[PDB]
Amino acid sequence: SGLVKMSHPSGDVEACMVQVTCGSMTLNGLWLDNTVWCPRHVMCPADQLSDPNYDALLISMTNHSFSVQKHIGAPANLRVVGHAMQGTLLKLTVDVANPSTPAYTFTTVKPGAAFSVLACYNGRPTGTFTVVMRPNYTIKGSFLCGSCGSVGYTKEGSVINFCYMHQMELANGTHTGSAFDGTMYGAFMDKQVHQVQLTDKYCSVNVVAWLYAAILNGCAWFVKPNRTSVVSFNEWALANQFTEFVGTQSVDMLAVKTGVAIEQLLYAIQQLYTGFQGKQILGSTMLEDEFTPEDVNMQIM
Amino acid sequence: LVKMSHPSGDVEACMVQVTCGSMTLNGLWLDNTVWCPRHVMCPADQLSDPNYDALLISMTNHSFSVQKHIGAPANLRVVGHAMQGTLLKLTVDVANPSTPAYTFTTVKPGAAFSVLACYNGRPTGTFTVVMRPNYTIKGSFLCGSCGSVGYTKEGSVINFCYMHQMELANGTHTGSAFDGTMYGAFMDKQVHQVQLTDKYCSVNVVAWLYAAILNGCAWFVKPNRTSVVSFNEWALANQFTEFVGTQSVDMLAVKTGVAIEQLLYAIQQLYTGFQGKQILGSTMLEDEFTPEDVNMQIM
Ligand SMILES: CC(C)(C)[C@H](NC(=O)C(F)(F)F)C(=O)N1C[C@H]2[C@@H]([C@H]1C(=O)N[C@H](C=N)C[C@@H]1CCNC1=O)C2(C)C
Repeated sequence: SGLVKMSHPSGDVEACMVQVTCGSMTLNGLWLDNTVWCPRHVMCPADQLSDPNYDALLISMTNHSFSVQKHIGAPANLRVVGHAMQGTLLKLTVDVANPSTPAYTFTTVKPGAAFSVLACYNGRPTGTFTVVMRPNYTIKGSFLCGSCGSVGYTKEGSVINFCYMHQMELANGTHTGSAFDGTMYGAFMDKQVHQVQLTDKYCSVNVVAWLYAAILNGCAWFVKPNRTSVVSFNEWALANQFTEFVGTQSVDMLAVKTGVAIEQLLYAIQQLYTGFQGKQILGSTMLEDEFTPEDVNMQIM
Repeated sequence: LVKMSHPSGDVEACMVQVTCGSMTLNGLWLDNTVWCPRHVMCPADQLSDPNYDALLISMTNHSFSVQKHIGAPANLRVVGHAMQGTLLKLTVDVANPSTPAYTFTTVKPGAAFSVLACYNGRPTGTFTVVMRPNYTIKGSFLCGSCGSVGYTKEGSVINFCYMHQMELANGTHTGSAFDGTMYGAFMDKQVHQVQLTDKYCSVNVVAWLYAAILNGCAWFVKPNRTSVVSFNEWALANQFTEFVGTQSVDMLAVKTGVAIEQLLYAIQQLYTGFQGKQILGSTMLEDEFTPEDVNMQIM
């Protein structure tokens, strides 16, 4: 069917991973120029992790409280000379700028958008994969203990956009983290207390993209003349666990290429949601919302 | 359970662009050798059935050009060309300073490897595939992707196992092992070629059922068992591969209590239909996760 889960080559980001340690707590960090980023629950002792006091934990610290090492590529003479708190992240200043710092930005990711994740353990990259920010502001990653501070990113021209630093696993196999302004996706708390997510929805625009990808690979039995307006679809969606459909130029390109209108697919989504009646789309019997329109454009062209 | 692949920095440092006349594609730069698919020598017109022996003869001392775009750029000087099955070994006068420790393996069907997709010698994407029972992969490759490289990483050693060569009649792909021989014996020539029928990788379906049981979804576990011998006889007539168990599958059986043979019987049932229910959110047998996947990701 042509659609694999593709990630950005991780070499750029691999060169920026470090191990942050704070006493005997240790996790992963991002070394960009003279700054190391890592989640702030590294100051916390396991005992006090159930209801900690980060401002208290912070004034407790000085530069000497933190140690940063680099285990990958050229070794790791790193002296912390500054430290600040920023939302749920620590902002350490180190005395050596990273020579491997890529061109980069900090931007928050919206639901339905896809990014690449570099899973790291003790400052060592181990695996990469790709996730879609869910409507309930979680991601379904593969994160084992020691993975906090793993980094999520997308790439533009030469510009890496860092968008996600791992922090937590909720009661399902479900993860959340921070943007690089310190805020947490979905407003979860970096405290080991029971926290429930909101119910998830389908990303409508991605389901439309996948449907276009089927029409592009000669699977179009679900296409009829009938149409549902966008405004009509978004009303129906509020009551059916579906996100507002918001069009883009990527979607529009697929509409022109296949010659099938958005409104035709919004209608089909409404019929396929009640069940495929035992037929198959691209090898599947359920709606798929993990491929963005940009992905279909890249892979199917 | 996510489709997860090896971080690619090491392999990115070995990708280069090989150029021959008016043809260009990717190559791999190890020590003093650049590997790449031999049809770089074939003019676009004459791919229909080429004479690779003649083409290598017609090569001169500057018929090949190799550029490194990633990292510190460089023009590498070719100082010798050899063929080996469906690959060229070009010798260059500079050794890749970023050559990692590597080996040249050949994936058996069912095995998963990481792919680094390149265009014009620049990496653009990485994904993971399982070598299919019919020796194709379901990749995402466009034109210019030839010479893209598949690998696994045992410890700190990179196991190079695939160099990409062609797209078959469906959206399916195949390429060379690094001994120059093409998975599935497809030919590097532009002709219609028949792939054999695919099959489910029995041991991966077994792995996936274990990942279900590990995650609470154990409804399909009845006390009935089918023996490996029995199942294998059944597989020959139900599009399944011969089951060959491993120490990795045994880990899943020990940390679970369910025997390999119970799940072999379950597969004979689930093949007929899920009877309404679902396993890990699915209504079909999943066979793209290996026992090592389930071990690593549900430790
Ligand atoms: C798809 C096409 C009809 C063009 C053809 N297929 C068959 O000829 C078949 F029918 F035999 F398979 C085919 O792939 N090629 C024709 C010619 C080389 C190869 C080729 O251009 N390969 C590129 C990788 N080296 C990548 C391709 C580009 C499209 N997507 C890919 O992955 C050789 C087989 C020697």
